Amino acid sequence: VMNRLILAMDLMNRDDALRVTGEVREYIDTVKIGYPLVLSEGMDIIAEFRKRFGCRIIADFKVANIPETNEKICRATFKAGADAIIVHGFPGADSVRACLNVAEEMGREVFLLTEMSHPGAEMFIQGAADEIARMGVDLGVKNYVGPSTRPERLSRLREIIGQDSFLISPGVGAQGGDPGETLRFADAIIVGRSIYLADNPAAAAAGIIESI
Amino acid sequence: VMNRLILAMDLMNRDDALRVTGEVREYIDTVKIGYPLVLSEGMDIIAEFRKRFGCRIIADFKVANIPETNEKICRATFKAGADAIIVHGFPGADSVRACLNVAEEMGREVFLLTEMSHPGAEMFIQGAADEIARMGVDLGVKNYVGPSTRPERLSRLREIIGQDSFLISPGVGAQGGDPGETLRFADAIIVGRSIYLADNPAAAAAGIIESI
Ligand SMILES: O=c1cnn([C@@H]2O[C@H](COP(=O)(O)O)[C@@H](O)[C@H]2O)c(=O)[nH]1
Ligand SMILES: O=c1cnn([C@@H]2O[C@H](COP(=O)(O)O)[C@@H](O)[C@H]2O)c(=O)[nH]1
Ligand SMILES: [Cl-]
Ligand SMILES: [Cl-]
Repeated sequence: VMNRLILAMDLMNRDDALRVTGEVREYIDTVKIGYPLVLSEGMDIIAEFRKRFGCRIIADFKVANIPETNEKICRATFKAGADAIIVHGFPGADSVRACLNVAEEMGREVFLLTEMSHPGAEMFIQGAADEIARMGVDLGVKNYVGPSTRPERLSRLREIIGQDSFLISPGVGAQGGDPGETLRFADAIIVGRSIYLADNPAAAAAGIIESI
Repeated sequence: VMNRLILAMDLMNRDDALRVTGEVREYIDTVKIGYPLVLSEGMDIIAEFRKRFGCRIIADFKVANIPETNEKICRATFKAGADAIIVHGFPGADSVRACLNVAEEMGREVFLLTEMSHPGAEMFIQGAADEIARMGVDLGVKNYVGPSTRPERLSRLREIIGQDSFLISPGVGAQGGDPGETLRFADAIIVGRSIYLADNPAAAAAGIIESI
């Protein structure tokens, strides 16, 4: 939310992750935490970040299992304090609905990943992306993830989900995406390495914000 | 959190509540919602505020029932999207523990109210307040509520809970409490009428912030 910039905190060491996140906190109030950090330091890192930085946490768990397993993963994730969870849409509607049901029970949110940003996404995901986005609309999904690396696809996704849906977008910086162009369609950009591997993370974040 | 100022949104009409909260959002990112608004507009107002303003929501429900009923109230409140719930400590440890158990299950927080700010608090609550605070410490409570109207009591409460516990304090402005003096002991101040009944809520909030 703050500055339309979400930090992707993929460092795998608690000390380095806490250092960088603290250094850029004045520029970002929303942190995306994924498996590189959680599998290395434990799920308790989510509540620690939430408390220490007063930031919202999106768990990038790319949930992609059968309904029953998806339900268990979402429950454990929200118990850990996550505000939202990112879920793949490719496994189908029943799998997404399972996540939505738990989010409803726990007062949390689901973000539906429709198209990925890397080269390999063109093989199978891109061809199903429009239909995955329409499925999200039909299921009542209001939060989506789309690719910074393909603004024409981000535009098409925005067209399907409408202006009221919230859209966040990774692939900015390291993967080649541009902050400003991405924000023509997405509500917020996700940035990882361009900030956390920088010699001065705060200066990198400030620079991105200034560019937009 | 933002500016150490929490808005107590006790207007009873959705339109007025949304107007004032939006007007002061640049100064406050945390809103306390209680029964005056919830009983008038419904529990869905919590998720609406959270989404529309991107603010944290503390549900001031003064939970004060037997354990079994407290569990049900906390579950419904967190399902509605609240980030935290304020609970009375006077009904005893089992009643507080029930709230803590649900907060743990749902990845949320409990704030323990130890002493109230109004005149009547001197009759029964004040005499039990130190023991209620010690009970909170023994139960692992890390968030507390104490009175702006009695800074000497707020100091005593801070002494019992320690410097690492988070303490918020209502009674600022309308009830007579002072922002700066209260912040000598509390981490954040709660302000309702001084802001929401002001001719210019944003100017009132800005003034409080400037005074501290
Ligand atoms: O299609 C997607 C979905 N998610 N992410 C994630 O967003 C972050 C982007 O990081 P980066 O800025 O370092 O490339 C990483 O956590 C990555 O797993 C992508 O990069 N692409
Ligand atoms: O001891 C307490 C506990 N809670 N509150 C609550 O905090 C808010 C303070 O509002 P005010 O600034 O308008 O007096 C109101 O919602 C009120 O119920 C108090 O005032 N005193
Ligand atoms: Cl990814
Ligand atoms: Cl009260």
